[PDB]
Amino acid sequence: DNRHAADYQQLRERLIQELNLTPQQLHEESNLIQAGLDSIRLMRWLHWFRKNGYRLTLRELYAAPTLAAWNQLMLSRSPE
Repeated sequence: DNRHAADYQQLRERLIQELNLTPQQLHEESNLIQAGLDSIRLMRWLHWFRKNGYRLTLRELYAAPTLAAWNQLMLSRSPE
């Protein structure tokens, strides 16, 4: 189904597990900062993304810290 966006699945799992949240509590459009994910974690996640070959910058993820938008940001700016 998803392509580069399949990498997002590992993120989706990790966030749920890091925030001590559940898939029905941490929904993907839910703001991660508002869910307990600080800006350190946020940037740390970019250390994941850029290292996975994602040409994302901090501001873009920072403006909309949500799995939903990030999913879009993963796929819609990568070669697919």
